[PDB]
Amino acid sequence: VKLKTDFDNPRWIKRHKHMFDFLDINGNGKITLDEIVSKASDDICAKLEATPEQTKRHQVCVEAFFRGCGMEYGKEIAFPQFLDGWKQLATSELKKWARNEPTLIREWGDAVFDIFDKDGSGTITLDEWKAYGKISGISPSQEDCEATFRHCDLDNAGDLDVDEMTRQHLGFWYTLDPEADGLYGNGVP
Ligand SMILES: O=C1N2C(=N[C@@]1(Cc1ccc(O)cc1)OO)C(Cc1ccccc1)=Nc1c2ccc2cc(O)ccc12
Ligand SMILES: [Ca+2]
Repeated sequence: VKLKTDFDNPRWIKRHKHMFDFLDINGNGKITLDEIVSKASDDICAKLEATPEQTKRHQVCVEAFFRGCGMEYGKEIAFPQFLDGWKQLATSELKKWARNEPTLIREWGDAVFDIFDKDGSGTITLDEWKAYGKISGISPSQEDCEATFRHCDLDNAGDLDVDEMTRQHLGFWYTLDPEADGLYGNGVP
């Protein structure tokens, strides 16, 4: 699996432009870690009835991940600065990856999966992913939810493993792998 950066590639830039706009819900071109964390805890974790240890763990991983791309409490971030912090984040993540250090996306994924299956298999139902796709808004369609489960190497119960999603995410967000292309269907270019 690919480890080199492709930050100058217009396809990588467009992918995170889509996600920035998605985070810029009010359309003014600025986002804050304050909004992101609110979305994580007050909107996603509260709705899923996660435990305080689980909510704190999820919020800790979200804070770390977006501080990794230069966000911070009280700071308004516009897309050029977001994009430049994403080069730094992806470079950090590939370095930790190449040393078998837990990546920030690995740690966030563990925290998300721990909500749906509690502590155990670390696998999620489509019903459970559809729920996540709608709550987080990253994939509010019940149709797009279906295509990701068809794109991923699933297991024998028709359930998705955070091991699988983490591998797909390192391709989909960091290095632009074509078998990571399609991870979120046509819902994220
Ligand atoms: O990976 C996941 N993301 C997201 N929820 C995730 C969570 C997840 C699921 C399974 C895993 O194994 C690992 C993580 O579901 O995909 C949200 C949704 C979200 C944003 C803020 C606060 C709460 C939620 N935003 C982005 C993103 C990934 C890269 C981004 C790159 C960008 O420029 C921008 C956004 C994301
Ligand atoms: Ca905004």
